[PDB]
Amino acid sequence: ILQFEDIMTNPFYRERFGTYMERIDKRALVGFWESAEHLKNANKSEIPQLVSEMYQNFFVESKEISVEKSLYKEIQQCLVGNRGIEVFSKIQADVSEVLRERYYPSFLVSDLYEKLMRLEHHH
Repeated sequence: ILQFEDIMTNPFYRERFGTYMERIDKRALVGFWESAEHLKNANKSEIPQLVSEMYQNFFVESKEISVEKSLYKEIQQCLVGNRGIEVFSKIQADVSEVLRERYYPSFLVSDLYEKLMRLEHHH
């Protein structure tokens, strides 16, 4: 049994979990997680463009990432440079808890995961 952290940190495993989440139109939770992980690792030169793209991908084009008004106001401040990017790491932790508690256990009993374990028989 792959641990939740093992699925999220291997990019191939995480993409297959994205495929599983696309079946209920919730791939954006996995996409947001990976964009937030990239943001916190990125060269500081990249942050303005990556924050703009984050808002486009996960708050404009998708409304799957549901946040309390206080967090959304912190994002609205971050768009115009009046806050840092830590709000995206907070929302990442909230998304991670949803994925781990609500979706990961059902992913483990999917066709997609059964195939993954045949592909990765070294486990």
